[PDB]
Amino acid sequence: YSFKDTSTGHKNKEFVARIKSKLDQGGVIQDFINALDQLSNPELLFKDWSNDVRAELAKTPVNKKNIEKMYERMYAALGDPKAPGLGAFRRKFIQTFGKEFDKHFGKGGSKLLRMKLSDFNDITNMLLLKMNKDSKPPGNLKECSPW
Repeated sequence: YSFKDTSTGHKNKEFVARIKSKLDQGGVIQDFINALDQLSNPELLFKDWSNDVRAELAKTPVNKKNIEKMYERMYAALGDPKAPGLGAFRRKFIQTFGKEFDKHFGKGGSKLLRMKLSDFNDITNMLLLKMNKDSKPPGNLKECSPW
């Protein structure tokens, strides 16, 4: 959405909103979506948002809003207890990246300050290696994917 505030923009916004409401009653579509998301992609999603953060870190510190919007992705993906989807290897990865995340990459979420230098690729790489090795294929039983 890019709905500017002008009256045309506002009425358009309302029309789109009523569409968004009306369709997907029950949101079972959103449920299917979210489910196959979290249980679909391997942790290399970490690599994905990591080099996205890498690109975005070259920007000025006023990019902290985008930095938070990129943190919230992985946070809702992993850190939140009883996260939506409740993945199997997702649970394994968040269990393997609890206090380890707090120590290095998030500081509980308070890592948002240190946007000046971009060396964190080192932490990314050391994580990504050890998760690449001894990695697990998603379970042949889609019971690996609970929903």
